[PDB]
Amino acid sequence: AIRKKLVIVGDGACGKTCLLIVFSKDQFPEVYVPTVFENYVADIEVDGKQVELALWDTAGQEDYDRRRPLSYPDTDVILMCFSIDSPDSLENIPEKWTPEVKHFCPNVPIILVGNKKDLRNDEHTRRELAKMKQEPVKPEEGRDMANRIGAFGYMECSAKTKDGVREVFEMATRAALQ
Ligand SMILES: Nc1nc2c(ncn2[C@@H]2O[C@H](COP(=O)(O)OP(=O)(O)O)[C@@H](O)[C@H]2O)c(=O)[nH]1
Ligand SMILES: [Mg+2]
Repeated sequence: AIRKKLVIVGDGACGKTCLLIVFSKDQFPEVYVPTVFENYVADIEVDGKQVELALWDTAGQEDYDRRRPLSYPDTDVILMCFSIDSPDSLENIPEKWTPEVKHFCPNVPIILVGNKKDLRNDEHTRRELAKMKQEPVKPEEGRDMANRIGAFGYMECSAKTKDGVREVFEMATRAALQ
């Protein structure tokens, strides 16, 4: 199999760890891990090729001991995430995550991922965002942001329902093979 390294980044609580666990284990977790600390390697076949895809989760800003610069070397593809219930997490894509990823991984393909797609139609989410004069992120906003940052693709998924989860990793694997 071809060896590729995937790193997942994005705002705290936008669903990165759960996306890795639901893809790797096919089960939404019941306990809390900030950062997957076991070794996840996925076997993925795309367009006839066997790929071993190492899944690197990341730490937020306060976990200095596992700071992201330690994890960026030799990355083959980036999953850059925001949550559909958080327009703030989307605004951090161009302001925070793209400058950081381009600093450490300037030539690596990016898949822009909108997580928690199940909350787009959730009334708690709708009413909480509406009290801020906000609304859940629309697909066209994700697509526009993909163009802005030069992402290889824009994908939406829900770790909670599994909708779109395998497809995110198949797209990331096809980008890593280029
Ligand atoms: N509704 C919903 N909640 C999710 C989803 N994925 C994760 N969460 C929840 O969002 C919170 C943060 O998830 P986590 O994966 O730890 O986020 P991280 O900080 O980006 O790693 C937790 O309470 C999860 O249970 C999803 O697809 N849908
Ligand atoms: Mg996490």
